[PDB]
Amino acid sequence: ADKLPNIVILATGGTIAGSAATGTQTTGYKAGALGVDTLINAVPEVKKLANVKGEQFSNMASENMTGDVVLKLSQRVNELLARDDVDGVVITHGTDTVEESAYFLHLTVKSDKPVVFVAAMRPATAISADGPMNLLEAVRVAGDKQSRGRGVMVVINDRIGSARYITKTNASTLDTFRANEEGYLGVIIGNRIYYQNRIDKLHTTRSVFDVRGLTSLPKVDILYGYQDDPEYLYDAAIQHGVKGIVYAGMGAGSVSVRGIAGMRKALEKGVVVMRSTRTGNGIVPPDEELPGLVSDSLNPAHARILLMLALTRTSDPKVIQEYFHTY
Amino acid sequence: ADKLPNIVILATGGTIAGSAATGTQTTGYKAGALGVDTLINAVPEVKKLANVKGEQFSNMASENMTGDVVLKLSQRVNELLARDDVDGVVITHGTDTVEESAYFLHLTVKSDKPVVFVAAMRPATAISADGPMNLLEAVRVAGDKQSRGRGVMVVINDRIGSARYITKTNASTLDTFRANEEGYLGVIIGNRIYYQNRIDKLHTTRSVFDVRGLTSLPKVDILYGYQDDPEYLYDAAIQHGVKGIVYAGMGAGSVSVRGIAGMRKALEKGVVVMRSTRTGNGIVPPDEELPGLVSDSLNPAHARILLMLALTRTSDPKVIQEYFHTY
Amino acid sequence: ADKLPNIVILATGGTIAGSAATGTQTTGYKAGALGVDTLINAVPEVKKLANVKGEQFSNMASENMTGDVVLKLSQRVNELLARDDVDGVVITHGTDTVEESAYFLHLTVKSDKPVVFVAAMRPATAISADGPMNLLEAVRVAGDKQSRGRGVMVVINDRIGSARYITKTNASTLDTFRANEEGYLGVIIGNRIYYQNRIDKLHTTRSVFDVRGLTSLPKVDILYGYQDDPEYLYDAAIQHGVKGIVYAGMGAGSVSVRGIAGMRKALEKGVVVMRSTRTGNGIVPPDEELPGLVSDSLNPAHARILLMLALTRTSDPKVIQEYFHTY
Amino acid sequence: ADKLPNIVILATGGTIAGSAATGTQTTGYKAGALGVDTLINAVPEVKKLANVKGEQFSNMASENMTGDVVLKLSQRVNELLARDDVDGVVITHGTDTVEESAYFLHLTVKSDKPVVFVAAMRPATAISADGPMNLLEAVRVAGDKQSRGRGVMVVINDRIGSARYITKTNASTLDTFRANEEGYLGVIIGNRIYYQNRIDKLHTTRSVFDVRGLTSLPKVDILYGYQDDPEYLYDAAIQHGVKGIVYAGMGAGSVSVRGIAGMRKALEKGVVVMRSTRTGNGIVPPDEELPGLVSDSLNPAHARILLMLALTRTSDPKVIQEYFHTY
Repeated sequence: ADKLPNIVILATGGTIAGSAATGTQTTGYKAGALGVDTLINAVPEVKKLANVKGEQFSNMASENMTGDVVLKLSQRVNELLARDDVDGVVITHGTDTVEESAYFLHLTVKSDKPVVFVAAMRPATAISADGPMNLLEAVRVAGDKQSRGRGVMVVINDRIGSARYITKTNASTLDTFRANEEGYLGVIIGNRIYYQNRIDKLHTTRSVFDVRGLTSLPKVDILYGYQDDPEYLYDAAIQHGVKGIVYAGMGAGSVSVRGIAGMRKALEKGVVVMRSTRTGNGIVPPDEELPGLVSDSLNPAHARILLMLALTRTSDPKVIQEYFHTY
Repeated sequence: ADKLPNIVILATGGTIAGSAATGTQTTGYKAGALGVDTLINAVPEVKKLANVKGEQFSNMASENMTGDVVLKLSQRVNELLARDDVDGVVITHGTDTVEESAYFLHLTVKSDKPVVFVAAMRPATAISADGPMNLLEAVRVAGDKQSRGRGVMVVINDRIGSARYITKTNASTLDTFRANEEGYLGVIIGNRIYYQNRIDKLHTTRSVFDVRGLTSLPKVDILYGYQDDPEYLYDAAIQHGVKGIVYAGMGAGSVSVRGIAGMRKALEKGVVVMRSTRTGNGIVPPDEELPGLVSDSLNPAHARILLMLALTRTSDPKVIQEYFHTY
Repeated sequence: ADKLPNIVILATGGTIAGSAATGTQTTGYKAGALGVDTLINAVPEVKKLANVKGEQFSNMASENMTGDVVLKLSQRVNELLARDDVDGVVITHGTDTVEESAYFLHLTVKSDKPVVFVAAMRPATAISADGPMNLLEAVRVAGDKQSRGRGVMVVINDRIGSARYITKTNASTLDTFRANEEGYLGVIIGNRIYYQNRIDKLHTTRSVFDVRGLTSLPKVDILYGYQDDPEYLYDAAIQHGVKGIVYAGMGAGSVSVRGIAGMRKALEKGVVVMRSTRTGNGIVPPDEELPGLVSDSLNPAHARILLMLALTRTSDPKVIQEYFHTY
Repeated sequence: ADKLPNIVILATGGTIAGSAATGTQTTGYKAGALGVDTLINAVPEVKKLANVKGEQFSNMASENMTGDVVLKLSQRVNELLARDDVDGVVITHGTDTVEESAYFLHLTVKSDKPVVFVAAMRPATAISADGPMNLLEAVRVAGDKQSRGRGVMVVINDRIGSARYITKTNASTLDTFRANEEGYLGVIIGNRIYYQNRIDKLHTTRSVFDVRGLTSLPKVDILYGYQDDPEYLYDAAIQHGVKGIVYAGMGAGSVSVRGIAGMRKALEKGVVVMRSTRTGNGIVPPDEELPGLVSDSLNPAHARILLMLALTRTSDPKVIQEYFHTY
């Protein structure tokens, strides 16, 4: 029959559910202070777009989001997407680490039904808050049949970005989420969805990563690259038992003599080293003369997520590298 | 003017002086392989723009550029610019940490005479190498009377950027140097300079940072911010006598519970904590509820440079914070 | 008491004063539907930033804004700013042609006091409308002492842009106003203004353009450049008495054999030809082999404004060309 | 044979074949001054990538490229791709109108073999000429198996862009070709191709536009939108037999009272009016209150191309509108 699609709104917190003393206060707010019900009733317009059910998964600032919690989130979403009574899901999340949580599910959700992450740069109590409209757009995207099989998406500021390329580029602006080199999957203007691209990477239903029946993930830390970068930080990470290290290198994953010494100690202890870049965009090309693997176009935050997942399936450097060139 | 300006080209290495086997080889090249006079000979046209004098300062990949060497570089430039027969200086440098070295001199050179950093993204032996034209443009800028009193500049890909805003945004493209929110100071088109902006920040002749006689600088490290970031990294830093820590935080310098724990410790040990952002662009706003100071619009790399210089003359947070809003 | 500045809000119309049936409507609304006092009572917080006075100059969609009206707007603003009891002016305007009106005042307002144009991409009745925050920020900018002598500004989406460089780059998004190559003058984050640049161009008090006493402006049209562009469009413009033709050319003001024949007819008939570009950004360089003058980095819309004003003072091509390189 | 792919390089002219008096001459050169054999011999490295055959289709500046010539270019490419011995085609073209010629073929080439347009912003005789590397990259893309079925591509400055989205955004820089909202299809770094997106639009083999046997195309002109735009330009176009009019309007295709009057006249004369935008990016949404059709995300230059082709199929408004949402 012809009816509204069933959409589940899984809330986890963030500024979209945050609040402040006044409406002119755009900073210094308490993220995750509003229930999913509060948000839904704020935009009753969504009712006209679909049959929505709110579910409070958690209510925290995204900076406190952890791998174990994200792992649980992926499992719950897989549970929901399995039901014939669920057409898609919308996940309210904080903007700070949404690219990390979104990319994790992008790789582990075994369904082509739309999984849409939504966020807000201004608190719900702010003048001209962006949450209401973003939420409304997220629902329209999750309920549209065109949205299936496109991988996990992030909806905000009228844009639809792929979890694989989208990233928070600005610390405090509404238009912070961009994919400089890759663009948006589509845009929402005048309540109409305009799809532009389909990412040419593996994801969701065609991903080899399955975290169902998984308690925890391999430990992976991120080290920065800069003039005078200390060798002792590598020592600290190795000692606390990291399984992998993502290096946010200078330029195209360039390493100083101190970083090179630190990386070899790591390779010696069976620790996998992934060279990425601190620049923000671009491809870190292969270089047989430098230690470790290369992150392709994945930024540090994204690389870590994929490295953690890769280690749950293999230790083979050659296999992990290809993962980074295809996911 | 009838008189050709006197320009000193100070070479330090980089890909602009990089060499590879084939012309099609753009990666895995040997940085700092060619001498300064060899670059000048490769572009004889520069001799028509000014009376150039090449001086080899060093010849290494910029990833290995260290604070003590940058310190000496700044003292050498101050030295030359004091001479009445030197109108401008052009410094060939690697692209990887040029934004760090450039910003340092931007704060320590006590002259209004042009100081121009030039670099290249493709080795000198590559097909369509960008170095030749970048060098020619840099000399033109350094020899132009209009270029005085604009602060330290970085010339590349026909663009003129301020050392305070410019950054390498892409790991491998020729158009990698950009200032998304601040734009360029000017552009060079058709052998003509078009100046567009003047930065509204303190620098050079108006800076309080005097580095005469110094041989070393305060130790400052950078820690990344992400999901599951470890507290032990802060312990390690503190244990190795750092004077300040620059945090490349999630979003607007947001800190996780673990990060906050580590920061409290650092603060107790008298370590200065500067909260910046990993996003790439934007303002990290003040927040009395969170620990440490804020980096204004300075990214991690630039933040570290200003913090090191600030610590050479003060440890009072109120004063350091002010520096970050004015420099 | 020693406090609040005096700001006059001149309303001309625009979507910022536009209204639709429901909040779900962001298109198909009516610009210039709400009164100025209605906009003020809508954002009472503005009254805690300054002593505001509202004035209804007009109420129309900006696509209908005309030279004669912009001329009067300029004259009215000059009278207003001459008073000792007026510290600055905020002008609400539609987004479609605000860059034209804003640049006109940029060249004709003879005062250092702040002139801030503000607009909105969404109608006042829309969910997550941007008008309120935009207006609040415009008033804060106009009332700040640091804002004097920076030229006419356009405030929207937390950004402050110069009328000389800013332009609407996207047809429907909130972050449409950008200056790709020149950046923003500053940004407003967390109720604080962060100035970054000062434009290196003549404007306001250093401008030679005086429109006081003027009642009409020279006719100037814009013709597009593209494959198979018709010569007859030039004949039509000439026949209708245009004094100047702004050419939104292909690439760097390149002309086809048909456009060249057209420009030559124009020149032979006393019409001043200005070659700009349809690309959207950059420098159209001088070319001794092509007819007409070049627009520097002025886009077609801005170039038309300057050419119109230039013609009220001279018809000397040498002088007009110099205007384009300095304003 | 040789196991190397067979690539035909079809030369049409352009700066990539441009020649200037001096090496410092990046402007004021002669587009289409060299032959196809000279280009191939200039960069013999291409012969290591594939067995190349050169063909001088023409040699002109792209500003002079006309529809009748593009028509023949399309027909010629179709017969070349029909052969067993042709794996891909590389077309050298001036940058000024490459987006127009490229989009035309994008819609009319009935093959899935790669069709790659390549150009250069600096003349062949310029210091750091970009042409050599651009060509080398174009040949690599055209010969790669991953490249088929991606639609027509434009390769330049290490980027691979789709003919439907790419556009010349800057008048004189090397990094001028961008697709702000849609990103690039892929990038070439270290002699390796990294594909990012597949466009979600109809093209090539799935296009209903066939130009076999056609010698002429319907006439379509472009009119600009700005304050005080004249109605007489519409009358002029109508009087000269245009079948279509593309309007590069203000904002989201906004029209002034004069533009509307002119548009209504054209419609009553059977002229198809297509409202696009002068802004440079974005969606022109549908609007019942305004006359004519909307261009979706196509800019004026692209819109003209699709409208001409649509008119070779039908004049029905609803069908043409659908073409604009799917191509």
